[PDB]
Amino acid sequence: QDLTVKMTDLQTGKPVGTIELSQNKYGVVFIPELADLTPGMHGFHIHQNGSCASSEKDGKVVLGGAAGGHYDPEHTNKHGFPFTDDNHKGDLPALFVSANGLATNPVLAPRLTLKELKGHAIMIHAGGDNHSDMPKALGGGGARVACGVIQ
Amino acid sequence: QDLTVKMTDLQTGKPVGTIELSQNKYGVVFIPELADLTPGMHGFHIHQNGSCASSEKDGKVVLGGAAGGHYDPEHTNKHGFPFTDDNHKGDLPALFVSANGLATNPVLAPRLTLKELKGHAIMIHAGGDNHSDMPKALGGGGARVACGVIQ
Ligand SMILES: [Cu+2]
Ligand SMILES: [Cu+2]
Ligand SMILES: [Zn+2]
Ligand SMILES: [Zn+2]
Repeated sequence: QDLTVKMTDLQTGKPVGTIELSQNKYGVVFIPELADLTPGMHGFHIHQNGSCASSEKDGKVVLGGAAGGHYDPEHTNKHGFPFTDDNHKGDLPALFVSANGLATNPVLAPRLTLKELKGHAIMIHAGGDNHSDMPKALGGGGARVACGVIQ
Repeated sequence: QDLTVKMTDLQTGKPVGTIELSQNKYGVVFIPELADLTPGMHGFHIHQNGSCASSEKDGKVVLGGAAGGHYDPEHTNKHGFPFTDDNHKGDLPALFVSANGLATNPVLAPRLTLKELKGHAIMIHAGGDNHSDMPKALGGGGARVACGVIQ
């Protein structure tokens, strides 16, 4: 059981690579093979709706907005760590992008399973993720730069 | 059950911060609060001996050498991922250092427990960690830059 997800830059509309999802004894592993991203730590989460289309919010366009909020089947309404149960189950460890703009560092999500991810969108944000709604909500990820639908 | 470990730069001999270890349902969490480190991804592992003293290797001095190799109670003799069982149980996820030389991104080790860590050394390497003995052994961490004994 292994799946590959195509990731696309929402700003340019061009592909940036793929992410392989595999199931193992300790949870779901996300193995990235991305490029053309800004160096640093990027917010990385699974979102509710399976779509990367835009959305409208008070007159302004929201790239990746159709993806909705963070996957939260427990209805926790809080953003947190990948190893805490009182927050979005869609909260994954932050995504690392090297100096050359490449991301190849695999991350583990202990609270997730492969079967429940189908039909959900994988998001990559511009900012990082301190896994808290403070000082900024949703860990401070801000804008959504890359997105892909898990099918 | 929470422990704090003092980390010291092996080259300068000066402290660089602390790392808090806590036990949770999914494993051991390492919460770093370090500074004065080089930006980028650093190899991060638990070593066999509880010491950060130097060692001698074919006439050359080895900073942090007294720490021995990677914690490997299973005697796997292989270096790998934190979520694979056929490799050093001391293999942790790589440590991220921001542009300002600070490391505050918590990491999870699903295969570890707090009680077995006492008496072991926590190591931070100069290079990164691709979690494989190829192309470079021990994931390519190279020299040991920071070390601390878990007591
Ligand atoms: Cu998100
Ligand atoms: Cu090491
Ligand atoms: Zn969240
Ligand atoms: Zn190892």
